[PDB]
Amino acid sequence: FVPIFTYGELQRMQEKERNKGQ
Repeated sequence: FVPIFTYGELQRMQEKERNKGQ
């Protein structure tokens, strides 16, 4: 992965968006 703003943070954001969506 590219650590764009630290990949972990992007993954967290994604995961939270999924948490809201699902």
